[PDB]
Amino acid sequence: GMEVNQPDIVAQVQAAFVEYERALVENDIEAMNALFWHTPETVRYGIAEVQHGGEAIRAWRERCEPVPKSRKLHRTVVTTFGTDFATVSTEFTSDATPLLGRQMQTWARLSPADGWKIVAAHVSLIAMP
Amino acid sequence: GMEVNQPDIVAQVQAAFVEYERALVENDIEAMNALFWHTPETVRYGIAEVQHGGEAIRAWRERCEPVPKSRKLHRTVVTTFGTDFATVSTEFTSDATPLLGRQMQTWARLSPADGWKIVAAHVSLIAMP
Repeated sequence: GMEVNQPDIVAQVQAAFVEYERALVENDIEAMNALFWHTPETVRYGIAEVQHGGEAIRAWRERCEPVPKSRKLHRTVVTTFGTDFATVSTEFTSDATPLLGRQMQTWARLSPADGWKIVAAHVSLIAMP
Repeated sequence: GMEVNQPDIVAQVQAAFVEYERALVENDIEAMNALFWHTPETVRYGIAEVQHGGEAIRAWRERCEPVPKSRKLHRTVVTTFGTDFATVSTEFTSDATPLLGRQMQTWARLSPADGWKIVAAHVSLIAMP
């Protein structure tokens, strides 16, 4: 069904999410690719770019500038729906910009074997409200 | 059960989504509130603002500037997982700004009686390609 924030499920998603953040910080491309859905339907809206399909996304990871090592997360919200779906929303700052970063990822577990993956993500920077 | 893009489910979410767009364009606040999850867990990252919880989001709708009437969507991707979860990602332009808009919404059907709702949304503007 759709129990909201079942504790086991919140814990799985937190684990997967913080593993993605490690991959991000270390620019561990293989680890990022393992956790991001890789199909033509995948969409990623990034800070300065738009990517439709896993192939575009992967090609972009190979050439893009890495996240700043000073990246710091703020006000992370992990919300899960039943056992297989979730959203993780966080803000972020770093020394590389005065702007406020926002990141929202939709996570799904499309089969037990596949485990948790990001099926869509949107990242933006805005002036500190 | 998370089959991707079951046609009945894609059709349902497209209908709910285009109704939300009508509500946006007409600034029909009641209709928008009907389709947006209203709990403390709800998150919205807007063009110039960050809102945590249904109450902040509703209070913002009452005072914010409405979407430009000339708003036009581009490259809308509706992706459904099983019968109860979806993402809708679109770009948008208008005469009010030279910037390209991106909007990603996570949708869930939390119960049959509740129907489809936006449980998380992220909207941003960036320079055109």
